[PDB]
Amino acid sequence: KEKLVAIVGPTAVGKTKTSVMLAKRLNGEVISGDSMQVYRGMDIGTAKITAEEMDGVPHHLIDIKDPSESFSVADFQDLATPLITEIHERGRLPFLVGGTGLYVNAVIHQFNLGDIRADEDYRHELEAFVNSYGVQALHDKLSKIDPKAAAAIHPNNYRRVIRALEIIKLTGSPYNLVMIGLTMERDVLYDRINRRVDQMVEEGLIDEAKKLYDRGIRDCQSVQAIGYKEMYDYLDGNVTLEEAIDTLKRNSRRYAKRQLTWFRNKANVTWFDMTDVDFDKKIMEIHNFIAGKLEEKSKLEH
Amino acid sequence: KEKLVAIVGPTAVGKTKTSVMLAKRLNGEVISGDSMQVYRGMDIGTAKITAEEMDGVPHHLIDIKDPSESFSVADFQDLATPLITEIHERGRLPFLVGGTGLYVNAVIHQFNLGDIRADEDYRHELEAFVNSYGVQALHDKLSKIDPKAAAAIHPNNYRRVIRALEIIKLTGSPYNLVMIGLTMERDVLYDRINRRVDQMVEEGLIDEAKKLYDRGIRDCQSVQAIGYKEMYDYLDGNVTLEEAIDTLKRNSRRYAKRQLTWFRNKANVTWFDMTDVDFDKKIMEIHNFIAGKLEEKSKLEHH
Repeated sequence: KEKLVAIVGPTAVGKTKTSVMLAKRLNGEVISGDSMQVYRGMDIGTAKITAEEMDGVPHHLIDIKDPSESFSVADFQDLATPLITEIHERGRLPFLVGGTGLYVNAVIHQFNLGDIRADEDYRHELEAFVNSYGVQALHDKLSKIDPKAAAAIHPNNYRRVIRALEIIKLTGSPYNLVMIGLTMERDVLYDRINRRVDQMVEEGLIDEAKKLYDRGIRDCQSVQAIGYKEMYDYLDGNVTLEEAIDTLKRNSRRYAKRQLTWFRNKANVTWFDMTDVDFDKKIMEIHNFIAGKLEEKSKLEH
Repeated sequence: KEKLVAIVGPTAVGKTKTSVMLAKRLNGEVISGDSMQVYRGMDIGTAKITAEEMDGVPHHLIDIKDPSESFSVADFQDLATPLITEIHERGRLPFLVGGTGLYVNAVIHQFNLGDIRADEDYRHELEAFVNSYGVQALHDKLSKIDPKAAAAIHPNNYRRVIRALEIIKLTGSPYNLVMIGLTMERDVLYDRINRRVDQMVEEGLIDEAKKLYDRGIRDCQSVQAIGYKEMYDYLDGNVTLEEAIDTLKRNSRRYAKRQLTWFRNKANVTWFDMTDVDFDKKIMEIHNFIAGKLEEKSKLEHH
């Protein structure tokens, strides 16, 4: 069993710092689970971790996609899974940090994510069927398990029937995981979120959004993110600059509240309240818990 | 457009002879449309055409697949379509003879025959949706498109809800062709079909089945054919020999009646009655009609 630590939680709770400090005394590398951190050229609107924040700790899945490309949960899982092994090959401890429920669960649970495709074998026996019988017999076979659907297509249209049948056919954690969550009192988290927005505006979020806008990026996953869409409406002349800023802040607060509720609903997640800035004591408490659970799970497995 | 002559009709109506005679005075080649003719070693049970019956006319798609292999309509189409072009490259007229409606229609219509897969983008769209909005919102989405399935899945099971929405989203002639059909009076056709069966028994059908049976062939396309399956029940000891022969004859007649119904239902099929009539006179009538229609369609196309 491969050991994996996951750090989840809303935005602005100190998920980056606690992760770099834990990876330092635990000899680990970080796998980014934030789907927005993958787009290069977009550093401000996405609050991208700086090389100075990594402080030696190697991070992966950052700046690997162009703002015009998409990055689905399947893409994430295909890259992340191999990484966990490659990091272990180095003798380091893999750290999965941040991300939405979809991307995180896809890795910790190793879901299928395979495409929904028909089985060519079944199509063959369906063709052999109409070959031996007729287009009426096949159609009846459809009415014997779905009269409504069959009463919708023409019994002579054996082409659709075979499809309706092939579709009607489709119808009917492995890792040594340790997952912790970082919370914080409501009012405090929101103030840091609003100030986060002012910072982006101060650093030049508007320019960053105009660059993308000018290059013709529109209706893409990158630009639809809850930190670029507000600036786009402004550039479109649909809202005032102050309205967009107020909307961005609100959307970020709504988003953080939604991310907490989600992970708070996840079982097997040990929460830590970061309301107090006493890092030295908390990080030491978190490392002890993580280091311990990994070891007792390893022993139990052995 | 590329020219293509199709000769369709049930079994025992003289589809072979009339086709080789037509191809002689029309400088053509024959493409076998009978899926069973592809399996080598199965000559009797499939009433395979002999080199002598071909009488010089070249035939394709005969004896190209081992009885253990499968041969779908798609396989046939990928082999016939290119062949029609290769026959035209030689300056000959391609003839699609016999076969079941499935194989002939797929060729004369160039059906896509493409697989069915769920667009990876729509799935991406749903995941983004479930993350941008409640998990029950994604549930309400499906509930408005199919409340029955919705009420059948807990809203917290977004994975199963995404699956339902993807499945739902799934369900949301180039040739200058002349098609002729050969028919015959009911009673006459049936008797010729029964005698065809006895002929097979006389030539060695049973032995032919025993060889495929003995080599271990079972539950394959080849052996599931309406002329080898009856013998297999006998060989399995589920039915008496006389019962198999009687059942084979019946299934053979039932299958002819179905083949006729299918083609009779195809528009643009000019029929000809072969009921114990004068051959020399019929073939001459059929050639005139075929040769003429091909030319008037060609002229019309020149416009």
